[PDB]
Amino acid sequence: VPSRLVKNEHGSWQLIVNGKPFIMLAGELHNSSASTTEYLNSLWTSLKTLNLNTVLAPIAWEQFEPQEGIFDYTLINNMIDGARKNGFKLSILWFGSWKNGESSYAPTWVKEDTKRFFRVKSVEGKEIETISPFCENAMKADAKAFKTLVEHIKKVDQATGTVIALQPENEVGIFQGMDYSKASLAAYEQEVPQALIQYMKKNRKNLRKELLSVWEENGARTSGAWKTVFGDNAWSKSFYTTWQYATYIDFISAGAKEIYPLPTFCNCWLVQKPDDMPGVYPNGGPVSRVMDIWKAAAPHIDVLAPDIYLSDFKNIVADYHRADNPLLIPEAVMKPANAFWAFGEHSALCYSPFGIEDGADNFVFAQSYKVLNELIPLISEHQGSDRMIGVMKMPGESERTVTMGDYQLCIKYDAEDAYGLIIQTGKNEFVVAGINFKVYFTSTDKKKTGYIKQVWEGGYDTDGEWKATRLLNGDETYHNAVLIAKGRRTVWSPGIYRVTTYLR
Amino acid sequence: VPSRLVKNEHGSWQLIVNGKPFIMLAGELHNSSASTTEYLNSLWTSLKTLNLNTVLAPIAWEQFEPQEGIFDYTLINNMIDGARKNGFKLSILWFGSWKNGESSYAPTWVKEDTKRFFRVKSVEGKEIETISPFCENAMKADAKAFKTLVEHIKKVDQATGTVIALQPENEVGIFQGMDYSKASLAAYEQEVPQALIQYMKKNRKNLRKELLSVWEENGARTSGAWKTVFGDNAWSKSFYTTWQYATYIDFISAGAKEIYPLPTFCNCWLVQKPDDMPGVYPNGGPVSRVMDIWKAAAPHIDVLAPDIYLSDFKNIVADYHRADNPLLIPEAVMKPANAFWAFGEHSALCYSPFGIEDGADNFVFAQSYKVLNELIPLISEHQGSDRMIGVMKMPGESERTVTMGDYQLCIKYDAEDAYGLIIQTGKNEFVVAGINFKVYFTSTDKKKTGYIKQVWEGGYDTDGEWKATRLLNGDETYHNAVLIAKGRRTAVWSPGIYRVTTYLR
Amino acid sequence: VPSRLVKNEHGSWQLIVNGKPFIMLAGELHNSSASTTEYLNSLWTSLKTLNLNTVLAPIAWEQFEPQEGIFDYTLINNMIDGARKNGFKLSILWFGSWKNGESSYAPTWVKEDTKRFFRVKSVEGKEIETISPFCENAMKADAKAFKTLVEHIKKVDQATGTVIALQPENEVGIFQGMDYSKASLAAYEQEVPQALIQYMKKNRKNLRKELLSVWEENGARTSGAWKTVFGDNAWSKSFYTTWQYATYIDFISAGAKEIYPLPTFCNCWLVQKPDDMPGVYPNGGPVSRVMDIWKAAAPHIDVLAPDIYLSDFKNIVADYHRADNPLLIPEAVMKPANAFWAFGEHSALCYSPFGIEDGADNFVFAQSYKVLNELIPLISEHQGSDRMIGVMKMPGESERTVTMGDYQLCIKYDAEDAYGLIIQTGKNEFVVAGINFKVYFTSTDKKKTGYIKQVWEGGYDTDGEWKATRLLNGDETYHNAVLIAKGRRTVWSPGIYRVTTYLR
Amino acid sequence: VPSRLVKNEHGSWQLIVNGKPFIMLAGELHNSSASTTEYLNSLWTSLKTLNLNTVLAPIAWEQFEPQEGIFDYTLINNMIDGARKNGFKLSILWFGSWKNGESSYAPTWVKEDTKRFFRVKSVEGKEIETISPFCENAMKADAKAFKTLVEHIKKVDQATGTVIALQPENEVGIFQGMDYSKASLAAYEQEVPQALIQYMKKNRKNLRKELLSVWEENGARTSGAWKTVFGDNAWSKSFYTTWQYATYIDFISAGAKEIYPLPTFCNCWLVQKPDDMPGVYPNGGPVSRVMDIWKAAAPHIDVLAPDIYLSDFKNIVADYHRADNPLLIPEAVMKPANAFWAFGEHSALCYSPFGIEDGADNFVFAQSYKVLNELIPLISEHQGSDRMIGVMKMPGESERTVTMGDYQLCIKYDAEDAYGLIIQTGKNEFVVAGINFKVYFTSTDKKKTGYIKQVWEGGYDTDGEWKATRLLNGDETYHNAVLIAKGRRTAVWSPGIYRVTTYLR
Ligand SMILES: CO[C@@H]1O[C@H](CO)[C@H](O)[C@H](O)[C@H]1O
Ligand SMILES: CO[C@@H]1O[C@H](CO)[C@H](O)[C@H](O)[C@H]1O
Repeated sequence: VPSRLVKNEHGSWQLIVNGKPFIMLAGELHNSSASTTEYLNSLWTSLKTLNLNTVLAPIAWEQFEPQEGIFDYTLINNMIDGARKNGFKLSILWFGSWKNGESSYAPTWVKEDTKRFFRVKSVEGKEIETISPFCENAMKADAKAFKTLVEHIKKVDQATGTVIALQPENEVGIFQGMDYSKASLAAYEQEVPQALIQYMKKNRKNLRKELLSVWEENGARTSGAWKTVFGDNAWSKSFYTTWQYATYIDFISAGAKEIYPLPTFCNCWLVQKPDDMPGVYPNGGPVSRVMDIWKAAAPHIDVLAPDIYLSDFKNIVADYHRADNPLLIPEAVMKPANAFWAFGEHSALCYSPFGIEDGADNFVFAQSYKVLNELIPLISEHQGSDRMIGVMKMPGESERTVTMGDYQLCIKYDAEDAYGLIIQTGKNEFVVAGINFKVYFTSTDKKKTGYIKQVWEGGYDTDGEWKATRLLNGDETYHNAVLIAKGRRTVWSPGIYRVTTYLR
Repeated sequence: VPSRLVKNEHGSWQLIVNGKPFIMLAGELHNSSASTTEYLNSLWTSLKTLNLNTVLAPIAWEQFEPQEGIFDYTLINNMIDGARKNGFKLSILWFGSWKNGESSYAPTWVKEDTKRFFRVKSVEGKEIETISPFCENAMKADAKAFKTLVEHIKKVDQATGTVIALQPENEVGIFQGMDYSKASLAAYEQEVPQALIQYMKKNRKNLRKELLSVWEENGARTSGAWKTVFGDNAWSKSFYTTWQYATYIDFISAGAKEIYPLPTFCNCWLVQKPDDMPGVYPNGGPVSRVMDIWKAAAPHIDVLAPDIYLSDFKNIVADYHRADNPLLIPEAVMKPANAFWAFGEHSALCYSPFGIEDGADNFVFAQSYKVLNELIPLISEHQGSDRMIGVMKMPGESERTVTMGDYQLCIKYDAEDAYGLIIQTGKNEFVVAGINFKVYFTSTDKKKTGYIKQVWEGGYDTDGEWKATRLLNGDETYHNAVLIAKGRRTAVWSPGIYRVTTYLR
Repeated sequence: VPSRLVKNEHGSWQLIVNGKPFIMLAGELHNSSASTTEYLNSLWTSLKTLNLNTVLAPIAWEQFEPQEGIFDYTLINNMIDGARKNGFKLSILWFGSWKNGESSYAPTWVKEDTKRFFRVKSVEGKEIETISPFCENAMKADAKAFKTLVEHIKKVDQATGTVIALQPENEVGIFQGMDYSKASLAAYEQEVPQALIQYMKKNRKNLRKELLSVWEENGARTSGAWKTVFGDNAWSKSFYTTWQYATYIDFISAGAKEIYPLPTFCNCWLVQKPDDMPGVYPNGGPVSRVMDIWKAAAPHIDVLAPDIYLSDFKNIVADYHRADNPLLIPEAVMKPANAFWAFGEHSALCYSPFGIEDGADNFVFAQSYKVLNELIPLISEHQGSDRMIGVMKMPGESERTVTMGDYQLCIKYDAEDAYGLIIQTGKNEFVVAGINFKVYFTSTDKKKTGYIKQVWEGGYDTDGEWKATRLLNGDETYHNAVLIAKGRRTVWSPGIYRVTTYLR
Repeated sequence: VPSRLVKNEHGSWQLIVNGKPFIMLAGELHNSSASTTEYLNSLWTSLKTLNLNTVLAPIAWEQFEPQEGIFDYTLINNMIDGARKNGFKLSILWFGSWKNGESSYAPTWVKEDTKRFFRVKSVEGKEIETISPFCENAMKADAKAFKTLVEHIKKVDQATGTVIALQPENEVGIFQGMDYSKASLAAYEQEVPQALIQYMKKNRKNLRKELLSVWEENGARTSGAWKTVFGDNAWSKSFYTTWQYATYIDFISAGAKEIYPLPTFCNCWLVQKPDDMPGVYPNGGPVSRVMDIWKAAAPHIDVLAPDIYLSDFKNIVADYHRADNPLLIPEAVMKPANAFWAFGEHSALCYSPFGIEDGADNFVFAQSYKVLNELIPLISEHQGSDRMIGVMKMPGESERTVTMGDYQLCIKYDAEDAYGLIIQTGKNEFVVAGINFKVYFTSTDKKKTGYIKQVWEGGYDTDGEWKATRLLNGDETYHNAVLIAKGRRTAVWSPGIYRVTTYLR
């Protein structure tokens, strides 16, 4: 296959594409934006101005399988064609059974057969516009459509590998404590799957404290029905709902993996506020609180990916990034600092603003992606090392201090909007990328004096070669007292600086 | 003739032009804008940017017959020529005896002979710059010129049918309780015409209350003079005055109908405020109050057409639209909402901003006519049906609910400027056009659940074929919970067209 | 001669240029703008945008005769060349002995010899930078150079007639009660010239009150010395000073008139405020108060021309326009209303904003001159008749009524900037030009009703033929209740309207 | 050599370049702007828009000698090439041992050997990022590199003379009362050099009060150690530190002078506030207070050059301009007034805004340089004479009166931004350049009346010939009552040039 996840020396998962480490400098289209060839083709030139390397775009089951057994390849065909013509990779979004909790993208022949494909019921007994995750018939229909899609992708793309990742469904779950369908209620009375029990026992010291505390509160039992093992409460309800989602979607993914395995991720509508109970957000989705349940249930799903529109970016990304879960953000705000923090601090696979086609005039973002592209080789090389960090000022922070081998780095912010990344490339050498901050280098060991030796501003050409534009000294470095990450000038955007240091 | 009104199966009057249903997406020029070939010709390109299909433009008697029996075809010729070259149909306004009550467009030779063509007199006795509607000499001279104009149009236009309608005179009436000319004072004493009596008897249940009440108050008599049948008051004065105008102009139209019958309408300066008495507005004009009088008196006038510049649009158009009177608005404000309301709610024949050449920079208006043009086939097919409605928010309204077959539609407004139309094209299919509203779809039968099935955005190509630009879903329909008529986007927004399918479960 | 003043049938003086009535739609250059060929030549395209037919431009003695007996024809020749090439007539301003009272344009060799060309002396005995009008040497040297200039103009322009008028000196006079030079003091003691006395006797009825009153206060004597005849005061001082200036300058003009007679005018710095005594303004210059002295002393000067920069435009022009003195305004503000008033109300020969080259972006002014040009034939034909008026609103006015044959015209203003002119061209026909006013037509005879019959908007083409652009009616004339002079549209400027009227 | 300092008849030092007097209408690049060929080459077109005749740009030892004995001529070669292609002369800044006090441009191989190239030590005893001026190894290595640079310049530029001046180091000195290195402390105990005693003896009447008063307070001794001759205090510490810097840098210049002598200047960071003690500003630098020490110690340095960023411009330039020290300003604000004052009042060799490449859209400054270029021959001819003054208004001044032979010039300002220069070219002739002032000419001798005779506005063509654009008179001169220096117009305004003839009567 031409896209794969491989763990490196530092234990970081890396995307390897056409043989090389690859980071998704991405954007996701608006939902409806891949729904005709003409609309989508109107967007490519805009997207190129933002220096994307990857576009996240949906295929909708309703359009792909408009009658059961009849498949329409027009949209996937034209999407791959356009991506190729414009220099983009694709992550394909599969709007099948569920998109933002609901089943609005299910085919007309699925919506109209509520007997074959039964709906979630509310606590009031109302059927809603959401297929039950307890509907086996819907699992199989969706699984067959998705497998057919991926078979086709293999058939037209196995060599070029334009398509580098798959997202089955979109923000799954219910806005309810549980499904009140008959199958849902019976499933709630069933034995906890041993797969979950075994996973927990094994990974206890590492479990989410949301799972652990409920399990332990009820005696950390290794058998029994859901209400025995996890109590009769909102949490046991969320846990068997999430199991069911993860199990249904795993089946969908397995069918594809069997024929053409690509990096596969499921995305979540975040727990918006800390007190929110399951059902305020989609109950069933891969939010961090149930990461363990998803991992135990869905081994054919590679990454649980947060959709981040909230300002608390640093805490959110640390919450979702685990040793078994690389940071992959398929939906975010169009804020360059977020990208630098994800890639630099957490070795992210993907950063993707939602509704990217709308932000074509965002020069600073475009230039930021340009700088990140220059740095992909160096970022890739240091993924997972303690020699790479992000830089992003949040309100009310004034400075950050870190150790890097022989040196202490004191990062001070010159504006609210200050961001970048720092890589130690050598005992006495650093690459600093970004804008509106300064870095002071001193000696860890206080029996020595550490100082900047020399600073060059530059960038990497299309060959990947470093080309210095200036040797920054004098006013530009306060006589080598400090690195000033002023940025590249046209308006200001992130710059790249090579700093050599010395001890004496 | 290449233009005619035909009633369809729902009872609605349609304009058939060159053998196809036609709706006037119109504009009327300022009054003096067709007075030379050069000035008119300077406007065509401006008008084209507005996506007009029809231009309303005057021929003035003073220019058409500058000396008695001498006719100048220069202006009508070049008007037709320009419309053809720029893709417009024409409705011709005839500024003859009267324009805005007065006779400023009568030929020099008519103005100068106050013996042959006597004037209205005021209550203090002064002759005003208005030819009396009791002056038979004026009626015949006007009729002969109008007839001469229409013969010419036939002669140069019978095969092409650039000209699709005629408006004899413009906003007729006097700013007086009555004319005080000796001939007027005599007329008022005369017997009420049996045509009026018989009309009232036969059409009683549909009569205006302003006429029925006065008739009824004076004993609903079936003979007698004006003052006997209608009392001695301002209303009987308005009635015999209105009868007079309708009679005079009917003759002018009939001469034209005899040789080249075109759809013909007369237009009114509205009763401007609800208490206004005849004379505050032109007394004699076809305001809704005297609609039955005009109908009884002028069978050669097809349509009485309101000139709407007031903000109370919905009430006004509902007042003028009757079984026997299609909605045709030759003068209006340049407001896209108004057009959508007239065409969608009332199946109108015409919507026409006055002074249209001034609005060439109104992109939202332009794109509104663009969308309406795409919809003419569909509008025309649903005229008079309960399966077509307008949408237009007015201040202080928040939402409208209607039933369409198996579905309830709740229309909710997302801004003050919200307008469009809705057409049910199938048991489970709707076309919704417009901007700044939302439509919630539910089952009429409470035992079932109705939902949106699928939503497409698009438009009709030049071949008249539907082309979807998107399948709107997810964010764009709140996951099929609602239709969002956000509009077509250039940001600036103008009306969009959405095809919505629904289902029951 | 290609230019001459000729009294028409109504007693109005007209300029006949190349055998046709001509009206100067003029502007005057800044003082230093014709001092080189290059600087003047840079202006002509600007001037053309303003639709001038005439430029007022100086020739400076200092440059024309830089050494005595040596004449430099460069500036005059290039000026005429440029005018011809750009479609302009010229009125030549002679900056000789005096310009704004002073002698700053006298040649170096005149300035440097205060023995030969003695200066004015102040009451304190200081010699000022003004040559004395009692210095005959200066008079003869000025006259000789001026004659040399006009002779040259004849030799290069007699057939073409680019030059249509001359202005000897500029705003002459002293900022003193009298000149205190020896010659001035002796001149004051002398007998009143018999030419003055006889002028006053013959024209007594029509004399300026300012001259009559002083004469009559002292016995209306027909002989005696200046202080005998006019008493010992500021006025007698002003009179003999004014007599001196007009005599000196009459000699200069006479020399030119002898070989090549052109319409000749002297311009004044106005009495700025009503109380102002002679010498607050240049004492000697042709202000209206001393118009009779100038007329008596200077028959070779055709017109006395006010320079009008003050806002009391209408009273000022009325004060200068007399039966023996056509209105000619060589210096003014760039206000189109003033032009329309001068030409329409007072049959003026010339309207000329000062510093015209500054005004090249004045669209409204330029279009005003376009309209006046279209109107020149019609204006010409009605000069001095009671069938032509101007229209100009001043603050605090709002309507003018006038009678014209059978009709009363009520002119009502729709804005503060309201101006134009009205010509009755027939018993029942009028041409109205202008902007921001309305005209109501009624019958003078109350037994009749007068009304507008028909209105056309239009203009005159380059052949002088009327071309209508619209028949205005309906909204555009309130159904013939009124003529609306709305203007030509692009921003609005004066329009031209033909109105027929009728009586019933 | 194609660039030389030479004293004229009025005792003024002039720069003679390619046989002709030359004034630097200059600008200095940002520090890092000459660090690659690509970055510098991106600037030339911009620099041309400002009408510079000279660029000040650095060469950095760290790049010129990247390893000891290995020399990289890329940057100097490219700089000379670009200067030639764009019509500029160069003054080369040597960022060697010190730049703004510190050793940040010293080679990596100098930085890393603190044994061979020992550092300044603080009073606390810390070694700082500054090479001690008491380090002979450092002096020798800097000297060797500097000579290599200049030998190369000779080798590629001896005929053309693009390079017209040299600045060794940049704003040298320590932010300390003294260096606490062992060498420094022991040099403080040494005998005052006789070269300094002798200078102070010979030049006593012309000494800086700052040096003289301290010498005299300790008994004006002609022998002893620093603390003997100058006391034990901050000043004797400043004196010997300054001696050391000037001595070190003189050695550096001498090596260049011996193979290819060019006008050489050292620049100083100014005493920023009058109370400031040595060390607040760089202690060692050629500030005016220690001008005598620098002259005595460094005969191979031609000029001491102030870097002027402060608003008190007139006082500062007067402070630095002495008979033995022409005014040369390598670093200044981009203010045209400062240029006119420097060149006009003080016959300056050079005016140079710092960060010049940032200033490319400064039209008025570009036009001022255009006018100064036009005037260079006339400025050159009157350098040092009392027939040439500058004009510059400072806040809270309103007029300046000067005597010029037979006339008195009253200069009155019409705006806050009023500047230029005045030359008497003849007994009765002046050239006035500038903007926003007026000049009144009267007679010195009150028994005569002096007046303007004629005024011409104009300029000098590419051949150096005067061409009048106007004879100014009437309103333009208030009838020759005054010269109005209105400026050249474009309305945006910049300096004009006016020729005024006067006369006495
Ligand atoms: C309507 O979109 C959804 O909004 C939610 C908050 O209400 C979350 O942000 C989800 O990620 C997003 O897909
Ligand atoms: C002056 O125009 C007229 O104005 C009236 C109100 O005054 C009505 O609006 C008429 O319809 C309109 O034609």
